[PDB]
Amino acid sequence: GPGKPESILKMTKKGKTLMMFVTVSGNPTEKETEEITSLWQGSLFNANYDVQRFIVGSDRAIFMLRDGSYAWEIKDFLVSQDRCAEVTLEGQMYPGK
Repeated sequence: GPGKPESILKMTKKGKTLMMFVTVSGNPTEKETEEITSLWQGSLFNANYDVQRFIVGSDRAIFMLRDGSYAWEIKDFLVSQDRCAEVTLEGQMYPGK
């Protein structure tokens, strides 16, 4: 919600491609993976954002964000929906962990 790191996206700006690796563990298998990957990255493209989102493993998902203006709202959805496990942003020292 309000604790989304606005600092990094507005300070970097110019549409910096930030890849985000998400660990997801409501299901300690690929079930949360599948749930999240298909529903989210399906809607991640359905809401026409310019991103690449991947099935990267059992209890591992990604949303590779590009426009520099939408990732941490998505982060809020994650931990409201994947049960709530782990978000890892790309870059050095994220002030919103």
